[PDB]
Amino acid sequence: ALKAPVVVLGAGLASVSFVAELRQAGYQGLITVVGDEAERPYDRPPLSKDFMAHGDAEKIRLDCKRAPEVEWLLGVTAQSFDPQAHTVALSDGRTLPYGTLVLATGAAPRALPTLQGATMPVHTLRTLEDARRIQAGLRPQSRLLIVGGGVIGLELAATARTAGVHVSLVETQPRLMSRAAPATLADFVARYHAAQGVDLRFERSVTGSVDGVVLLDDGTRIAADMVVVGIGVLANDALARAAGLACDDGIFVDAYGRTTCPDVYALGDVTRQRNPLSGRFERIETWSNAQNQGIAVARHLVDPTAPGYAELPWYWSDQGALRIQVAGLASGDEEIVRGEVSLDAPKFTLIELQKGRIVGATCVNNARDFAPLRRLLAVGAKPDRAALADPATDLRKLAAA
Ligand SMILES: Cc1cc2nc3c(=O)[nH]c(=O)nc-3n(C[C@H](O)[C@H](O)[C@H](O)COP(=O)(O)OP(=O)(O)OC[C@H]3O[C@@H](n4cnc5c(N)ncnc54)[C@H](O)[C@@H]3O)c2cc1C
Ligand SMILES: NC(=O)c1ccc[n+]([C@@H]2O[C@H](COP(=O)([O-])OP(=O)(O)OC[C@H]3O[C@@H](n4cnc5c(N)ncnc54)[C@H](O)[C@@H]3O)[C@@H](O)[C@H]2O)c1
Repeated sequence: ALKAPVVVLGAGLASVSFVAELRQAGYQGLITVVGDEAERPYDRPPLSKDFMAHGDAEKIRLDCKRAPEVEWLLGVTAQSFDPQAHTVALSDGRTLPYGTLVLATGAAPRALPTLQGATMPVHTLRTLEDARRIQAGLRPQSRLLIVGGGVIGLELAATARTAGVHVSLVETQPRLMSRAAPATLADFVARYHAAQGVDLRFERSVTGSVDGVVLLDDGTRIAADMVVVGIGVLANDALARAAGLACDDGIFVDAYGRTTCPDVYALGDVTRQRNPLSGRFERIETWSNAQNQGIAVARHLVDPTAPGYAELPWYWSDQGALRIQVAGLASGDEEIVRGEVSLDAPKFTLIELQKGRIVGATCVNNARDFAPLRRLLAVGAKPDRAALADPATDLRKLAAA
């Protein structure tokens, strides 16, 4: 069960949500949190959004009030832990004893080889320090080159374009958001950005850089005042790999957050868990998972009677005039399109069914519909289809079932 003292490695959203719940759930023993970043815990979503505008870090901190009597060692790096001795080695020479150790060390932005040394600025966007460096070089008319058509990339493009900056983007795949988005949505998102002035380069990839210019695998090149790489992340599982835990670019855990090493748990971006919708193990790297999974695992540690994590995946993405929300899977048997798909009236909903069962949904500028659809997906609803394609009230249909 829950052996004290509790030691959490990492101080991001997963860590803060987990420790807050431990307390709320009634745990009153010792709790210590080790954060390598010398920063008061903050949320990352704003780093590519509003923060890029106001640059106010006090407007994006996380609320640790729900987590009383917790000692946060910020600026300190957990160098390793001994699972037999039940201790953690810190970078300041200290050692922390633990009864129950949690690894919520998240992940880190994948680096871009070829751009090794490329004279001009080259950043990744993961931290507040990153956010700050990039924000600086976002001077108007300047030229920004984004490598990666993922969510960080398109969110920065919108913010870069929204500030008089010029934007160019390179993607290796034939479409954007290849990772977790319906193709229907990607074609549109691509259409939207191109329309906002973004130079999209598909099936292209950066091969190098020679004096403030970038080389592409298409024999061509592109000039840029600053390059921001957004090509995915890698789990910060180095410590678990060394302590012999089971992992492969992410730590494997069950619905209780258990790793293959006794008394050691893991949550957040740093883990590969089961997707209840695809029945496959994968790394769910979303804000909702970071928070929801932390609480779930904390809730069960304090009370074994409580169920394991079961929340279904979903996430949002703010890209300029596009308020996107994607839940469940990106495809299935068929997809129903509620509303019209136009660059002028950007407002619509996509529903992904598998053999009649809703397995995913996408809401563009339509938050009213998201909540009910998540409810219907939550129960694998098998609603009409015709009533599902025409102006019916989902809140209601959801209410019916
Ligand atoms: C710019 C940006 C925008 C985003 N926007 C969205 C969005 O719109 N919607 C959405 O759903 N999600 C979004 N996300 C994703 C969301 O931020 C992540 O899902 C969430 O932060 C994952 O939390 P985490 O607790 O697992 O780990 P993280 O936040 O990575 O934190 C782990 C922490 O542990 C530290 N650490 C690692 N190793 C050690 C060690 N050995 N010792 C001590 N400390 C260590 C790390 O440095 C880090 O500070 C965004 C992310 C970024 C970066
Ligand atoms: N709105 C959101 O949900 C959101 C926003 C920002 C960041 N995040 C989180 O940030 C982390 C990483 O985000 P991300 O956007 O960098 O990654 P990602 O995996 O979402 O997207 C990376 C994109 O880069 C492309 N790519 C890969 N290698 C490339 C190369 N060499 N050149 C050009 N393109 C290449 C991929 O095909 C993919 O479309 C994840 O944990 C993610 O969930 C989420």
